[PDB]
Amino acid sequence: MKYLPQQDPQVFAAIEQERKRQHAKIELIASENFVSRAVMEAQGSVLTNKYAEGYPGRRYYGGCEYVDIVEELARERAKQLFGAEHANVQPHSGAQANMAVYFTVLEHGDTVLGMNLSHGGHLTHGSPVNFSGVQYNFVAYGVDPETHVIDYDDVREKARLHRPKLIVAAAAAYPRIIDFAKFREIADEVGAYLMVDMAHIAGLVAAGLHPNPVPYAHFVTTTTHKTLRGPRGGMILCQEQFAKQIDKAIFPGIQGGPLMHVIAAKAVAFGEALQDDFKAYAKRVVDNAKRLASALQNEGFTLVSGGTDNHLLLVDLRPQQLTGKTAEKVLDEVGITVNKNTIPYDPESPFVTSGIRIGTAAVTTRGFGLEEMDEIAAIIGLVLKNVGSEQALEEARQRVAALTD
Amino acid sequence: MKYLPQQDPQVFAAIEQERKRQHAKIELIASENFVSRAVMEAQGSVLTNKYAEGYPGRRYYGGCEYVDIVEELARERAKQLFGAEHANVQPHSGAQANMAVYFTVLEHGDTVLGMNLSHGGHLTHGSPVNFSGVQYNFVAYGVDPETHVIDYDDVREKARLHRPKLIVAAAAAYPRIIDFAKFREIADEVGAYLMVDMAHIAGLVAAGLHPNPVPYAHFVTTTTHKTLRGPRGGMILCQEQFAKQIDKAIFPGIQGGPLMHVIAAKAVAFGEALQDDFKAYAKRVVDNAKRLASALQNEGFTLVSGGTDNHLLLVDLRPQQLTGKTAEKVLDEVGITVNKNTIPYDPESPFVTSGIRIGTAAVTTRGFGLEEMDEIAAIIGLVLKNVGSEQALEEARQRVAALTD
Repeated sequence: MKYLPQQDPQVFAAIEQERKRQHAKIELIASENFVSRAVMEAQGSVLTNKYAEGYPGRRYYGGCEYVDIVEELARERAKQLFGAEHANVQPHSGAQANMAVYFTVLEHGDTVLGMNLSHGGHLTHGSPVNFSGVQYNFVAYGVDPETHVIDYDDVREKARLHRPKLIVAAAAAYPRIIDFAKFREIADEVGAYLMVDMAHIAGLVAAGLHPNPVPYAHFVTTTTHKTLRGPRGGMILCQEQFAKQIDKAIFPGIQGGPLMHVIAAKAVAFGEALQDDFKAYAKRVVDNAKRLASALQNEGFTLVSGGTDNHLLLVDLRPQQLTGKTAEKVLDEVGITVNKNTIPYDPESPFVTSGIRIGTAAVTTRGFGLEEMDEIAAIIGLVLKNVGSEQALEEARQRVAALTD
Repeated sequence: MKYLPQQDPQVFAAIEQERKRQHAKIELIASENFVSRAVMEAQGSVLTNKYAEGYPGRRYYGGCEYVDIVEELARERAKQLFGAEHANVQPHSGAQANMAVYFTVLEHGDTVLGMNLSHGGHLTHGSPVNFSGVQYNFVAYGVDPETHVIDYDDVREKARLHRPKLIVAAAAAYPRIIDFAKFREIADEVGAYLMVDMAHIAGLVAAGLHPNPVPYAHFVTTTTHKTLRGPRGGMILCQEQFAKQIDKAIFPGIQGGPLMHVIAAKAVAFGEALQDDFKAYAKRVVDNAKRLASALQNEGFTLVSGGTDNHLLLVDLRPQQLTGKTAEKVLDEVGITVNKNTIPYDPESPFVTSGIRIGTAAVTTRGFGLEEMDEIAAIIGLVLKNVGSEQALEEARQRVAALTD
């Protein structure tokens, strides 16, 4: 940076603290990643100056010739990446991507079937304090109490009983592969649309390490900033038959002017994802998650679903008689960033929880491999089995420092 | 830029075209501006990597210590700038800022009173193809057919007849000062909340050149990217009594993770607005708008409301027997960027229009003064009075080139 240090000492100092923090800590928040310097440069571009309501070649402002190229690059790369017939790269976020799909196919008060929020579902999948649960009538399907795998017979019964206009598949905290074929089969039985929110697993889908929801879902939503390793924002994929309606839902429906600089960064991120090395990266994410899962089990930890098929895992802390909140706090003390997370059939409230959610996307980006996973698990073991020992926590603190250089 | 040119030739080339376009053209889109290099650097920062759901000191992720400082700097500077008791700097856009306020005080189907969209009102103020008009029952007040000034007796009658739960004041294309005192007086008579959407005039409010809606409105919404000259995004101001409800409406209500890098840029933009030179800048914007208005009248053009009190003006093209669409297209040919815009009581559809909307914020930022305004008006005169003459258009093209260097 050059001009920010001179113009705003306060803001520059705070950003510099954040930059250094991102390097010093072991980042295990499952939804986080590190973007390339190219993605950031695109976001820091003059494209923020341009009003571009509408779509490429069909704008409501003049002078959009070059931002049109940028948006088309984003749309076409996404389509190549996911095999979709249409992309909308304007959603400001995952929330807005989901909001737009709901706005497209649902009327106020329509019934929607989504994943139980305490079993893995996201806030935008029917939380009573979120627009989704306030605007629409959300019912929920659950996971099996033993296996923690989605109970597809429950999905089917809930759909047949409540007759939703829309079924939502996908999760903020589900460690196993989702069967989109079964979701579509159930959707077809009850005459419901199928929406897949692939936000968490999008990078893995692109690399072919998770089944692609595109051929099965009427609508696929995602964030660009999780496993996809792009800028903060949203995206909608769908077939040509919904293309016009989806575009209208985003604008003039729920948004105004798109963030053209962020869309530029989306294009960059998609360009990177199309490369061979991103496929290798994404495999390492999954391999690292499996390794970390195995190594945590070796430490004596119980994992939700008994392991993982993807980038993320959940530790059931009940055997150690710890809350997710306690675990989160103490790991923060040694430089390991996790978040407390509800486990399926959690006896605790979502503000306390019996678990922690861990992901490998961020650490894999910085170059962590299987050996690092073994060590991360060993540190977590040392910390959580010795919460009252300041010497154990200091040892953990030093071992975290050794890993991050 | 360094890494984007190597990583993505296609995206870099398109951005570079846009950068050069922004310099070459005379930018008169009323909602546009040019941000500082400091604002852009903040947006191009590593802060995009951080999930920060919730608010400073009350986050739902660990490691937010430094993004908390950034957000607080943004909130406190905004409060200093506008004299507000509370700020929410998380809205992704003006659309989302408005959406959150509607979500706070209204139920589905509630009556809202807003400015007639063909008289100056924005899409988010009750368009039937926008969430606002679909989710809520919007009624409209108008401007006087002669003066084009808001008819406050009409605002009062519409409020008394339809009994709205909320009154919205402010506009996307209104060239005169809005009387927020009268809006509040009417709001109090019918027991309605008052929302002011100051998006367009926010920079002028901050510099003291337009009356401040804050002391009069329960809620003030704005974009950060118009006269305020900040990054693309939204903001909500309100009194302490609505602070908690407004924060809840943004999250977990209508959004998810905030754009911390954009919030950093918002703080930078507010820092700049607090400086003496921004006040001088904003006065030049208004002075330039008055000068341009006067010079256009000198060319023989009729202006909506007979002039301007702010940054923007509207040309009624009916005397020249031109549509806004025709005027927009031909000015595009010579390098002058305007947008077609409905005039009050327009005989044409919003896709054709009888007017063009012009603003001075962008050209004032690049250093244009009164003499430049005289020349811009003279060029517009040459073009619109000689639409069929390619030699007149070539002369105009050269004169535009002379202005932009």
